Amino acid sequence: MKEFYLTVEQIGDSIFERYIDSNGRERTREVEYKPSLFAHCPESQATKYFDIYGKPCTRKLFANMRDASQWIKRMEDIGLEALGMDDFKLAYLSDTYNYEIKYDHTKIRVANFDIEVTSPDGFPEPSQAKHPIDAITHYDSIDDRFYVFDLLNSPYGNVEEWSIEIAAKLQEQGGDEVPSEIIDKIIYMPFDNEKELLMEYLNFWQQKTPVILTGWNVESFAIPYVYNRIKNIFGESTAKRLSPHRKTRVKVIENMYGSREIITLFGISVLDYIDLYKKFSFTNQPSYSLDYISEFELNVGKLKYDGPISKLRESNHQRYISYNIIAVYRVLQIDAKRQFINLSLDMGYYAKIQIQSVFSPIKTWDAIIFNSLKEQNKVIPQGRSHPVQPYPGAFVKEPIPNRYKYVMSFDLTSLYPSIIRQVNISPETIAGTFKVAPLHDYINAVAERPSDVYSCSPNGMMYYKDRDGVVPTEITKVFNQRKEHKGYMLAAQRNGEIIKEALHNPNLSVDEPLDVDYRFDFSDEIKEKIKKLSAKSLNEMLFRAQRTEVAGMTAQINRKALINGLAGALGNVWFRYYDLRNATAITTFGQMALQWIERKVNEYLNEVCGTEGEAFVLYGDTDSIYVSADKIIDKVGESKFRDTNHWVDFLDKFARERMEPAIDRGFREMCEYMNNKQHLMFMDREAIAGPPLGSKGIGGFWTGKKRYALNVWDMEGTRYAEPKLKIMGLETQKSSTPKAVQKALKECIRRMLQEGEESLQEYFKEFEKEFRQLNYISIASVSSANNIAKYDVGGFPGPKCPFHIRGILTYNRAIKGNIDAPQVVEGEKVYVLPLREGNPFGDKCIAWPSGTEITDLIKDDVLHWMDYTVLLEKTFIKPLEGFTSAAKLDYEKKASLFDMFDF
DNA sequence: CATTAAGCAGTCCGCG
DNA sequence: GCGGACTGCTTAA
Ligand SMILES: Nc1ncnc2c1ncn2[C@H]1C[C@H](O)[C@@H](COP(=O)(O)OP(=O)(O)OP(=O)(O)O)O1
Ligand SMILES: [Ca+2]
Ligand SMILES: [Ca+2]
Ligand SMILES: [Ca+2]
Ligand SMILES: [Ca+2]
Ligand SMILES: [Ca+2]
Repeated sequence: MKEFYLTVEQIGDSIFERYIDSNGRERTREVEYKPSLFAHCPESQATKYFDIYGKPCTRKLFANMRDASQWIKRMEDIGLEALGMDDFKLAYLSDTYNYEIKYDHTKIRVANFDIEVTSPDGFPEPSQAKHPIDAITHYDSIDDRFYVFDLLNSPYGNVEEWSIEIAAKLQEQGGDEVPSEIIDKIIYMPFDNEKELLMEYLNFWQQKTPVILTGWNVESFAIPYVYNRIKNIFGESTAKRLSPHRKTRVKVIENMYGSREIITLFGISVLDYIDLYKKFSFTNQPSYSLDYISEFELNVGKLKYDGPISKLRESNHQRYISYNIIAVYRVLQIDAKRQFINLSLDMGYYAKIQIQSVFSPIKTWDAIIFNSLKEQNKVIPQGRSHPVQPYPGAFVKEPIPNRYKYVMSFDLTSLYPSIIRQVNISPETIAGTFKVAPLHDYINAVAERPSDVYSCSPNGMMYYKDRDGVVPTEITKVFNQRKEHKGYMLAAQRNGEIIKEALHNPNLSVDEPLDVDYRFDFSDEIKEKIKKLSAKSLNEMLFRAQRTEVAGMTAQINRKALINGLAGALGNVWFRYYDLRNATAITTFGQMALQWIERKVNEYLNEVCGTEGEAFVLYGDTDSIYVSADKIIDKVGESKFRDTNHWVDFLDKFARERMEPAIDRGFREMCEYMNNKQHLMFMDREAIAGPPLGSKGIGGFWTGKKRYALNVWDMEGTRYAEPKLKIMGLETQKSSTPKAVQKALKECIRRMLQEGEESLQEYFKEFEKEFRQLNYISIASVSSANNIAKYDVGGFPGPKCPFHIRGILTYNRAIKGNIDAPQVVEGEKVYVLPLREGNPFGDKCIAWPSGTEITDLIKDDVLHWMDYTVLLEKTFIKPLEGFTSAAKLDYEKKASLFDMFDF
């Protein structure tokens, strides 16, 4: 097999590399790497090395990495560019692996771990590590085993061995319900003292050294706790055995009233699953406890136990260990679904970077571009200092706030990457400039054609049409990958709906799910077999379809994120290829494209409808247009349609057969106008929206820019079994909105869009009547808590103190002196509740860590003093008032002359 | 070592 | 009791 790296580090003049050899064996080597850098040289000097602008360079081979670094400094002092890859480990990987890396994940040791630490005096701080580590569960991906290290004797209590037999039993039978499928994979190791536990764990670690180290919150808790605990007991050099190169770096962060740290373990790639989830999941959660996320991702219930965690080991050691194990497993379950470790490996090896560098789009792209240029013997430019400078982005149309009955939307494929490719935007493809006209002059096709020779953006930039650019070349590769995966995702989505339709008529039989690949649209023969399946088999197939969709989503959305990341990197001062000419060439072109096509669509629809000057495009944001289809439906007459699906089919056909060709013609004209390299402005129909035929539903509404709701029947070619609400920007979509309020507002919208005003009024009446009965957590608002210290004046709110920070301060005073109340952590999220006048907390609100029950001591007082009136008005009524006024509806029956009668 | 546009909640201040 | 300037937070893209 071809060799591939596992980890790489620079330590002084040495590169330390862990890798898999040609026999599939894990190896380590230390290399005194001899890096090269480059300097511009005279034309008369024959060379094979050229910078990206074709200027000749001479190669400077250094005896060591420090010499190369020192030379960079001297060149800066002289005032001359020092070219080439200055991150030497990237150059080393590029030199060592001068081919496309084919890696074998089965050879890569992925470790998932979590530790338990009993602490009778508040949160056990990793930087202090003053309490015994009393449990470790460490899952090894190569062994496929959960290694459980259990401390039986501690200053905080002596306990009996954990029982695997009780652990397997149902919770309803006194057990812990450790999943049956991992019972046989547990290797249990009890210890009589902590020193022996930790010594054995370190020995184990040497035998099975993680390459990828993950788990929930490992970077901020488990890793620094284990490191510091071992340091305190055995000394720092023993602790450094956690690094296969025995080198660590301690990063101390000061927070005025916190002081925590992160430990870099050289030779290990730490990918904290919380960080992976935050980067790759495209959610924004009100809480990041493993309980909350596991519930969200897997629909599994919270791991329940009685009493505080500080007392769980002593009272119920059995459950304590079981919950440690299950916690480790739940991360594995989330990854089985989301596949973020797979993604990280794919991306890391594609770029030839340290795997943990997938968190940095700048590092990732720098490496991809360096490798691409190196293949052509080209030399990359030196990174330079740039002052931060704001620049213009996308265009967003101001919508007329209103209900909108029939809507069809259209969207440009992968806009910013497509602009890059169409225009040919790259650092080395810049051909010059032209004199800009006002943007509206381009939009309206009245400005002089910018160039008949070069490819242009309305920001004034010109690019070569007959040269390949490294940015377009490499962005195209990732786009094409993205496209493949999105295809699989959409196919799985369509397949899911086929199964959902068949679930309306399940067969009474004993059968099995069909062996199919959900990444491809089901054949007619598969569809025939599906219509004969049992509910059990259909539901299993739907689970598999949805899981395929999720896998596809992870793969496509994050490749989309990477390529969009390149467009944005051009506007980040730390990017080697920072250039606002290129960054704004993209965004300005996008503004033109959107407004150009708005014009073209208005012109076209007026033409086919026999009218003039009517506004069909009601809204647009960045690369999308929303077209009012009322006149289209009216042109034929609503009476002509047999059911909802009939008009949906009609509009689908209309968009594909009539509008899309007109849109394509419009964009081809724009491409000729800008004299672009390749036409890539592909705008396809996205949503078809409207009320159910015959209903009093309003179909859709806009309240303003980035704020709308649509009742959707078909999305990007997926014909839904049941209409789906597309709500953007409204409070239902915000993690700050109380959970039950999101729910109630969504039903309010559903009723508006599908059923009408009277249905809405009936629901509002009910929710207002029952509001006071909802669980307090379900009606609490949520906020991130930043700069708490800034507004903290002796436990009281300083000037301009934000509402949620005021709540936190109220909480801190309420829990003062109590050494077992959960402290609010800077930067993390809190639940927030308003408090009635004259409450014992002495302020208008309280806040506490999100995803948690408020501590028992003050829970009673919170519940008693909760301001339900304020809460309802602010979180529910006020947003709903916004939706209904825009939609020209009332959520409450208004008074009228009819009130004089008895109905 | 490392994208912009834009809406809403809230504080402060002004307001016989 | 609101509106304008301003900060903070969180979306859409
Ligand atoms: N998360 C983001 N970060 C940076 N730029 C973004 C982001 N989302 C969107 N943009 C910019 C770049 C996109 O090309 C443009 C249009 O957004 P959008 O339509 O969501 O995706 P897209 O056009 O890139 O892909 P798709 O093919 O899925 O439509 O807005
Ligand atoms: Ca725990
Ligand atoms: Ca798009
Ligand atoms: Ca059937
Ligand atoms: Ca879009
Ligand atoms: Ca599309």
